[PDB]
Amino acid sequence: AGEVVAIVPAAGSGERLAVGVPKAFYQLDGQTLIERAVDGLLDSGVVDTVVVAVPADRTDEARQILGHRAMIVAGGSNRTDTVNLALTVLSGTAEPEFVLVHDAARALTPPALVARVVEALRDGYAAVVPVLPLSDTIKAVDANGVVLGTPERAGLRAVQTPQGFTTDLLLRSYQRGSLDLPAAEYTDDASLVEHIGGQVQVVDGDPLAFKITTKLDLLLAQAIVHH
Amino acid sequence: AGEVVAIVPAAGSGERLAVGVPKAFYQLDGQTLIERAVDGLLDSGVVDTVVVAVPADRTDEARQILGHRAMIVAGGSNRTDTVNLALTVLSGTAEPEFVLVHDAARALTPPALVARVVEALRDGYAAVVPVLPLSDTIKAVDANGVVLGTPERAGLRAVQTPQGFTTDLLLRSYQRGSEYTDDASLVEHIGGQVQVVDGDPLAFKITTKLDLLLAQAIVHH
Ligand SMILES: Nc1ccn([C@@H]2O[C@H](COP(=O)(O)OP(=O)(O)OP(=O)(O)O)[C@@H](O)[C@H]2O)c(=O)n1
Ligand SMILES: Nc1ccn([C@@H]2O[C@H](COP(=O)(O)OP(=O)(O)OP(=O)(O)O)[C@@H](O)[C@H]2O)c(=O)n1
Ligand SMILES: [Mg+2]
Ligand SMILES: [Mg+2]
Repeated sequence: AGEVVAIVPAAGSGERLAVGVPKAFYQLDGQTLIERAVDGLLDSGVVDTVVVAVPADRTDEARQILGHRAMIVAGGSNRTDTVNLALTVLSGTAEPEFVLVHDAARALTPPALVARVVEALRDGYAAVVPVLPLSDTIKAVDANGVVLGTPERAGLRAVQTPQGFTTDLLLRSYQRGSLDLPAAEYTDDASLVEHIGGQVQVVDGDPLAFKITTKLDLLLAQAIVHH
Repeated sequence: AGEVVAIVPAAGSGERLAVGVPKAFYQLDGQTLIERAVDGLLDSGVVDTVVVAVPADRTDEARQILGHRAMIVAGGSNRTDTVNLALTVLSGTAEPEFVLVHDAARALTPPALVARVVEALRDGYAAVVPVLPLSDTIKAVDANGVVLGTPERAGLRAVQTPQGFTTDLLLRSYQRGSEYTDDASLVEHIGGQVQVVDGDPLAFKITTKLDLLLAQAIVHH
């Protein structure tokens, strides 16, 4: 009731980064990505509690790293499962008014970004997403590699995290709101809210909140923090 | 007739990079971006000629930098005008079978990427575009910041250069062409069929200081 709780999905293994360790636990200039992501949230001064979802076998390590500044839970076999499992913790009697979902991969997210997202929830917006103008040309491509069209670019945005929701809205969306289809039902949380007719609002993202995915992303991160 | 000619738009001033010099002529670890771009094309071993379009007042400088490994032309006031002006050079009697258009900004493009694009033109594809998966989800947004919808990201790609075309197809497209962002767009406008090949993360466009930093990091070791 005024209170902001942040869910941090960090239960992925980071296939495309290929760094011997599951991505979130990769060390970058001393601090692991999970630690950086968590610090990023707390330093906004507007996050009351962090729930971090990590791989089942890394429960202890996470606790050692983060100490008292985040609750630990085991993640699932895809991002949706993980956010679902984390949502369990935020149930009944004493549920917070607001939830943030924040990718651990976006480990250089400025606290200023978190602040803006929360500011928008406090203004009455049920769902909030940080966004950036498009940098490359985007083409819709079918399954053969054939271009189906070049989407008109002005009404398009690249979306980031943390995404903010009123808890009850996010909860509905994940629960049965997943009628849908079999497994991994999306990396993007606002999608689920849209599936059930929720209205998602947009705020300025930040280039620093990019998702560390490939070695090339890692290099930019190293460059950003070593300076 | 078998031959590949590459057009390199480099006539932009690079507003968003703000480096005192027009972007293409920015030095990165000794070599300018235009030189890097050009070398990237030649080293593929499958580009026969390079046409570089630079700002009208940098014609000489370009020539000094590049020497004998690229023809120089003045560019126009936007990217389309520039590609249009460059296309003039590739006209009648002895036109090449294939054209590549390659942003000078994408200065770390691996020669392997160029080779793949050309390989696809040699396989019979009229138009070819190198692509990457998207990191961020794309959403449609109204003028107030209200999300209107989220297209299926798996049916969406981020497009790079060099883009390859059969010359006659590209020529029609520009000479029919209603900025325009992207060369394949024009081919699509007139119903041409664009094929896709794997891009490469190294072929990113240097746009902002943040892009520059990654580039510096990539070339320094
Ligand atoms: N089953 C999963 C899969 C992903 N994530 C988290 O969601 C964020 C975004 O996912 P992504 O960047 O794809 O990370 P990975 O899934 O680990 O990477 P990859 O897809 O390359 O394996 C990451 O912090 C990741 O750890 C998660 O909590 N549980
Ligand atoms: N009138 C123009 C505009 C752009 N370009 C070229 O098109 C490529 C992509 O354009 P962009 O990345 O936008 O470069 P600039 O337009 O120079 O940068 P900015 O938009 O930041 O000014 C660049 O190699 C640029 O030099 C060009 O040849 N002629
Ligand atoms: Mg994943
Ligand atoms: Mg431009």
